[PDB]
Parts: sequence; C-alpha cells; structure tokens
Amino acid sequence: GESWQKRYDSLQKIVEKQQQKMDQLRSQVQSLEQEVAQEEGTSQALREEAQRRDSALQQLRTAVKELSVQNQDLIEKNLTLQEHLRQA
Amino acid sequence: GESWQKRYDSLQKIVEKQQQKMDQLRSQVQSLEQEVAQEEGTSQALREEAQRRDSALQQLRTAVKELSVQNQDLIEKNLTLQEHLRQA
Repeated sequence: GESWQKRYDSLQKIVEKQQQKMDQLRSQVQSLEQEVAQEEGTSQALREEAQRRDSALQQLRTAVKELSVQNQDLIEKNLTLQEHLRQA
Repeated sequence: GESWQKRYDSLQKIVEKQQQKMDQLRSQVQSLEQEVAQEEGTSQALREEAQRRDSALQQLRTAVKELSVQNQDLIEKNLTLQEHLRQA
C-alpha cells in the first residue's frame, strides 16, 4: 500500500486545490456584493425618475382640465357674440 | 518527531476545516446570487412601469396640444365676431 508520507503528499495537493477554490469563491463574493450595490443604485435612480414623471403626469392632467375650462369660457363667449349678431 | 500518519491526520483536519469554509462560501454566494436576481427583477419591473408611464405622458402632451389649438382658434373666431359687430 501507500506510505503515510505518500498519502500526506497527495493530501497536500487537495489542500492546495481547496485553497484555490476558496480564493475563487471569495473573489466571487466580492464581485456579487458589487453587483448588488450597483443594481441598488439603478433601482433607486428609477424610483426617483418615476416620482418626477408622476409629478409631470399630475401637472399635465390638471393642464388638460384648465384648458377645458378655458374652452368652455370661449364657447360661452362665442355664443354671446352670436346672439348680439342677431340684433345687428 | 511526529509520524507521517500523525502528520497526515493533522493535514486532514485542515482539509475538513477548509471544506467547512468552502461550503460556507458557497452558501454565501448562493444568497448573493438571489440578492442580485431580486434587485435586477426590481429594476426591470420599474422599467416596465416607466414604459407605461411615458405612454401616459405622451398621450397627455397630445391632449394639451390639441386643446390649446382649439382654444386659440376659438379666440380668433371670437375676434371675428367682434369685428363684425363694430359700428366704428
């Protein structure tokens, strides 16, 4: 059979392969933490832009209503002028 | 000093402790891959909402433009009636 010294030499190869795998996993953890942080910045930026555009939506809807009031005003004035024209 | 069998046993304790740390790193990586996936899912969902919000904004800008031109035309038609009613 193999001597214990030979088995030790083979086991040290396993120890070194474990360390290399652990190095790769530690690097992957760091990269993933960075990806999470970057994606959180993206999501927060999207939420802030959504707030600004929701405010723009609000302002446009009210603008439509304001222009509808002006429309009614001008229509009523036009009818008043039309009635004056029936006495001209 | 220590026999090769005993040195093997000491090295095997290192193999086992490195395996524990490697398994813990793999679990951390899995948790971080879930965290990345959920944050990218959040960002994409916000982009979906943004696309529908921009559609609403575009439709409202169109309505504002249409109502504005209609009101400007009514203002011109009112001035025309006023000119027809002039006596001097």
